[PDB]
Amino acid sequence: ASSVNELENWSKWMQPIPDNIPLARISIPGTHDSGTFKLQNPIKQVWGMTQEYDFRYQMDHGARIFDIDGRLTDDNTIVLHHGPLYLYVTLHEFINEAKQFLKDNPSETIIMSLKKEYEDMKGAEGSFSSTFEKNYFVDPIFLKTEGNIKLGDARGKIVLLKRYSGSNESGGYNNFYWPDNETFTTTVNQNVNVTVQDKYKVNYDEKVKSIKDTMDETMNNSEDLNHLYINFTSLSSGGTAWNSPYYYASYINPEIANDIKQKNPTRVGWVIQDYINEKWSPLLYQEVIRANKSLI
Amino acid sequence: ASSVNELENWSKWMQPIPDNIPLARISIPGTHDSGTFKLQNPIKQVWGMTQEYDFRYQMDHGARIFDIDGRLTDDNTIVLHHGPLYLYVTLHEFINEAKQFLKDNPSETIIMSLKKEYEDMKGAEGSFSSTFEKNYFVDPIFLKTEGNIKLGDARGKIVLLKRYSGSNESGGYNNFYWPDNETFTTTVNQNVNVTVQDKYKVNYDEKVKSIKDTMDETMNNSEDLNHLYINFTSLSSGGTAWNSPYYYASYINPEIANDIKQKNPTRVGWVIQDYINEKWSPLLYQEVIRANKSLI
Ligand SMILES: [Ca+2]
Ligand SMILES: [Ca+2]
Ligand SMILES: [Ca+2]
Ligand SMILES: [Ca+2]
Repeated sequence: ASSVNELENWSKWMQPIPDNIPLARISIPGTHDSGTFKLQNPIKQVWGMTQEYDFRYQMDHGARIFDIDGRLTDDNTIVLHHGPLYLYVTLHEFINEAKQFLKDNPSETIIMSLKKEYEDMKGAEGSFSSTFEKNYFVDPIFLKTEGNIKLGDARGKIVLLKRYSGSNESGGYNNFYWPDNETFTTTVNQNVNVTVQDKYKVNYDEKVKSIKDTMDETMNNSEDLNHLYINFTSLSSGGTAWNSPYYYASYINPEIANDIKQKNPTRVGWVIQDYINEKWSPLLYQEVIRANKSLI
Repeated sequence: ASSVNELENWSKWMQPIPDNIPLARISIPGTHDSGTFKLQNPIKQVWGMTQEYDFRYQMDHGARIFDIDGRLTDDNTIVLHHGPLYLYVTLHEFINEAKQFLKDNPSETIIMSLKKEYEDMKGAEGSFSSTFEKNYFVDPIFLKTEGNIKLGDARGKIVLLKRYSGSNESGGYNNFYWPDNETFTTTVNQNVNVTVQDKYKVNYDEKVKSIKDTMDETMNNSEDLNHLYINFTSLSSGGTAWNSPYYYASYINPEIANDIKQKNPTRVGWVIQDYINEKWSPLLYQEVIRANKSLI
């Protein structure tokens, strides 16, 4: 079954996309700081909450990229954090949720970005990477091949986007440089390069221009099949005020979504957003999925 | 039996290397001040601890060279010291650990340096050298032959690297001069030369560059079967923490490990490191063993 109306099933939108196309080329909705949805204290919320619904909701709304920040415990486990804040979620919980979704929707893949967010607990004998790789990554749900990863190889599996140093097991997208608060271009592996727009902590107007600038580059470069474009629409908190990630997203999400809706581009990139919800109308993740109609 | 995968064991990694290869040609992880793992006092650890796990752990993580420093006691026994610090370990204990490992893994060899670390306890009978050679070295676990020692003669035995004066018994590698805090080249016996890099007490940048320079040379001189390369990654203590052996090691170990990973050399030498452990993230000892692929 390969038809344009199939992009409309948000829990199965990758089904009609040809198996031979690189993940890089697909336009894919992502969630920024995916595991922050359990946070309750409004002071903790205004500073570090980026999502209000759990992993399965994010996935059934079309998100296929997950921004997972981890801290290594004294127990050979990894739990999720946002800066110093313990989220109330462990890495194993994320992986179980992803496995359950992939079992229900085996046409899909889940891309998991994994970053060391906070310093290791004092009793930990292993490194963040040996501990992840020995205790979690060994599961056959994780794709262990590399190059310019294709959709066909990814279906039914989790594809790692490594953001931690010292990996010793092949698989997914290699760790690459990653300067703070910039738009940058580098190499991922022999077959892949990457441009990332990740200017968190600029003012609203610079943010919106940066999102659009990088989106223009990816539209104008729609046939560059081994070039990843990762575009974060999320902006960090001004704290106590009218400048929370929530407040920014309530304007940024529908603005970028309308731009896409109106331009009807053939490629928009991996667009990683705060607050996936059905609240603000032109829906960003929907418009992003719809930019794949030229691949069917 | 006979493939490069057998380098992954690492209780048995010497097994696939041909017997007629001189030990000098093999790339071999060693541990610096091997006996210091029992130290508990924080002041003492800061100044004098270089390892945190026992001898068998070291061997089971691939170390085959051991830096033993001893002191002759009241009872004509040799106990291990780090300068004035009594460690809580004797020569007999190291030798018995080595025997058990070699019984369990008879394809391997253990190379042991012995040095006089502190003056004899005044109550003691002869000299350090005469007590060692008469009470310990006479055991047939110690190889008594010399020249450019081959792996085939070394298997199932201890190969001594003599760092004491006054030797009266043949076997292993002769004492040779050894200028302080320098990298230098000399002769060991009629059949072997040595380059040693042992700049303890130099700034971090000069240390990292000295390590690489010596390693660059050894990887360029891969067919030089006549020539031993001993490269110490260890740096001495500043009063610490923040300039501990542990502190320096946390950065040096993974940095050199990654340098080797990236360069894929066919020879890197006898690499003697602080803190053999699983704490930091690409593993120095593993990357040195892996550099033996060309020999198989
Ligand atoms: Ca984060
Ligand atoms: Ca390209
Ligand atoms: Ca010593
Ligand atoms: Ca030579």
